[PDB]
Amino acid sequence: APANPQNFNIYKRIFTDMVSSPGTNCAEAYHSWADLRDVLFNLCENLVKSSEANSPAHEEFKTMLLIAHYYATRSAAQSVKQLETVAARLSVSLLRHTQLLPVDKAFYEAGIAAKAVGWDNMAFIFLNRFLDLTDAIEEGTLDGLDHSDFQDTDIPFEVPLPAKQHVPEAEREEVRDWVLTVSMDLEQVLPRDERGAYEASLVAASTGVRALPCLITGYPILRNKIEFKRPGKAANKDNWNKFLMAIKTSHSPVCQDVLKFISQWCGGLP
Ligand SMILES: [Cl-]
Repeated sequence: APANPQNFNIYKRIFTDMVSSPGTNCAEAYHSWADLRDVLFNLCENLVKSSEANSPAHEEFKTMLLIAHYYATRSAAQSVKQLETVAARLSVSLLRHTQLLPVDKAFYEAGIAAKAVGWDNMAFIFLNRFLDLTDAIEEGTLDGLDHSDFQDTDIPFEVPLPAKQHVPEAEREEVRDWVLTVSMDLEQVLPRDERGAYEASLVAASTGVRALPCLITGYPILRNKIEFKRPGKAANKDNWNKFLMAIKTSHSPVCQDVLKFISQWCGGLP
């Protein structure tokens, strides 16, 4: 029994528990995500001071912080109608972090959000993958999966297989019905951007330059980059403006909280 003076184990465990907890894909979950975000920020604030910065534990906690920020910003976006697409893109981008998230949950959420904003190709691909992952959970192996759908993406293929199914059976079976019906026709490929890469992918498989992920949607910044004082922190000016406009028109406290955090974390508005 050794001591953990910096509490790495505690914070990692609460991150893990939180992202596998139920009922977290709604606006009402904002404060639980923001809280996780905030404690992780404070932790990273202490790592740099304590000079254990840039050890793989510091960097993995930075990644966990980024993930908690995506989730909190997602709940904020779910609070007002005019940010629906933002919320949807956040669950799409979270698919790249499924080495750290229950992967069935992640694909379920990406697929449902995509479907609700009318992105039916992505909805079909993500929800089919979700069904395959629920079966693989039941079977106990991942060797049944076909990774052809995501072969030139930053979506990881080797991921932890969850021991339990995150999504209740009724929701699984509604997804199963819909996927079966749609399967009877749509083009089932993920959309590509001007790079010839999957639009949500930070790595352009073609070129090989890693794009920065937008702080608002998670998507690769391809144009109109605006940079924050902290290095490596950028947003697409159009996403930025969309979020600021939603604050201007709605006075959303959870969106203003998101804005406050981005300013504190990246060192002032860009
Ligand atoms: Cl520790």
